[PDB]
Amino acid sequence: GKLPPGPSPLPVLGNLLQMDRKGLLRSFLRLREKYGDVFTVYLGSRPVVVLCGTDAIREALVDQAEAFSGRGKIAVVDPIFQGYGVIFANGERWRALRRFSLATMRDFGMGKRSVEERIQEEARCLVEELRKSKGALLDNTLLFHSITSNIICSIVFGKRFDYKDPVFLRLLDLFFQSFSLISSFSSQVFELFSGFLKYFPGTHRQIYRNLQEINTFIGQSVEKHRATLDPSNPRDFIDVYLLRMEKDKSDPSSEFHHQNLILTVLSLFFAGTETTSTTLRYGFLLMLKYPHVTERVQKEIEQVIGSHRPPALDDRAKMPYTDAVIHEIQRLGDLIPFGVPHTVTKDTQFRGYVIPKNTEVFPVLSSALHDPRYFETPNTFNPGHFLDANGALKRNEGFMPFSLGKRICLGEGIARTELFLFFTTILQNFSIASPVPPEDIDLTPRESGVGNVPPSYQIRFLARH
Ligand code: HEM
Ligand SMILES: OC[C@H]1O[C@H](O[C@H]2[C@H](O)[C@@H](O)[C@H](OCCCCCC3CCCCC3)O[C@@H]2CO)[C@H](O)[C@@H](O)[C@@H]1O
Ligand SMILES: OC[C@H]1O[C@@](CO)(O[C@H]2O[C@H](CO)[C@@H](O)[C@H](O)[C@H]2O)[C@@H](O)[C@@H]1O
Ligand SMILES: *C(=O)Cc1ccc(C(C)(C)C)cc1
Repeated sequence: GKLPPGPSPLPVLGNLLQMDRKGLLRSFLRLREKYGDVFTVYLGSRPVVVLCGTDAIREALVDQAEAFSGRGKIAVVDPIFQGYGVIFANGERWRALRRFSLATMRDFGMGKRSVEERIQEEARCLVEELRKSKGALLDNTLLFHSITSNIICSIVFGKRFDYKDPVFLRLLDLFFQSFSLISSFSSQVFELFSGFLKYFPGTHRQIYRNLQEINTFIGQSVEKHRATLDPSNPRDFIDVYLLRMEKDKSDPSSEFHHQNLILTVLSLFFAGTETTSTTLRYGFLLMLKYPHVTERVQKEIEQVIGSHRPPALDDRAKMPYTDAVIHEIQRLGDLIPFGVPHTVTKDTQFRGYVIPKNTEVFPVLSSALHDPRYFETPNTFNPGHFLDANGALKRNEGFMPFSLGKRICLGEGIARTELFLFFTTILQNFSIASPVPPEDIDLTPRESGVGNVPPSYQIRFLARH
């Protein structure tokens, strides 16, 4: 019962504790080189198994899906962490989230328009909004944040907001705008001894100002909903949930309920949506750099959709190249380098070694996204990574931006639809330009850490007509 090959732990300080993305990337390439695709690294009295590349990951997530279906444990004591962390600490709860979203999506087509439809509409308002700029230089960051969020809003709150609407413009900041944290060793030391640091450790100071403001909007939205709830005609996710806890009314569990709800929506709302908004953004940075490929995309749109018909989810199958560009964008955007960690639910043999129950495993997705065994030019934008001999779309075995297995992204589908419609629509209507020349656009992600996010950039949308 030996774990896989690995380096030597350093006691309670950290052999490699505190390294930065670049330093670790260097360390990671070495470890993988020293031990292979499956190695063990030791941290704070615990071993985490690291899976590298297409094969190792697939052997784990897919060939032994259940064994690896455990989600990384989260152990801390706080107020905020306790109440919420618990709600989703269990693996069963995660399943419950899926089980509800799929069934609800199936049985309750809520509001005279399907998902693909609400996205075709949002794109339509985007094209309407993009003209209101009249060819100026703006930052897609907020726009792309708006459109992708509106979708989650529609499906959950039963409506979409207008890009200028304050209730929306402000909610967008609550979730997506970054807050700088200012501290100094001096101040930190003072806080620790007399700081009541146990009370506002790290980021709590900031979150609570958003958390309270958010818990408010939801809380009051749930309320406006519950009062107009036609039990024969639900309108959105919230109604369909209200109808469920109408039995549990006359109990104080409602406070527990409402809280259950808030995170689910935020977790659903921000992590998926933010990732999608970033993917789009990154997508257009690429589009600027490689104008050649941007043209083909446009030319193809023209041969299948034309200049007037709004693009639909059915064109994706008749547009192999544009679909290939979107795969590449996801492969290179690579927003989740290490990927959410797993925990193996039982004593699991793996390539001969033995990973004990609850041994946290890291499926490094980036190592697959860039896996040389599966991509001709692993670090170069190349739509050919996904096109067969006859210019048709072949699947690449190493393409897993949404991870794999039982634990795959609950929004993988809804996301890819957003990506294709938003992309083809924008490009069917507008032409893109930037101050920077393509050959000087740097794609290198600003990498504060824990995720790839592209550098800021201006962009110009020109209506072809
Ligand atoms: C757009 C690009 C997106 C990417 C690259 C992405 C990626 C991922 C990854 C890597 C995971 C976890 C993988 C694992 O547990 O092994 C995940 C899980 C999840 N994602 Fe996303 N996601 C995206 C969009 C979205 C969207 C739009 C939503 C909307 C709700 C969403 C909601 C979720 C949820 C609910 C899970 C839970 C996984 C589980 O059930 O255990 N994601 N996603
Ligand atoms: O058995 C095959 C059937 O299922 C597919 O439709 C699924 C699709 O998988 C898909 O359209 C959807 O699954 C999505 C489940 C998770 C919800 C996605 C997001 C919705 C918004 C909030 C966040 C989650 O549910 C549909 C109905 O269950 C096929 O596309 C259908 O044509 C077919 O009837
Ligand atoms: O995330 C995997 C998921 O996407 C789908 C979409 O059909 O995979 C297929 O479709 C893609 C988009 O065009 C291609 O990569 C390819 O045609 C195919 O693998 C799902 O079937 C799958 O579960
Ligand atoms: C974008 O998808 C970032 C992201 C990935 C995964 C998650 C979960 C798995 C829900 C914590 C959040 C945000």
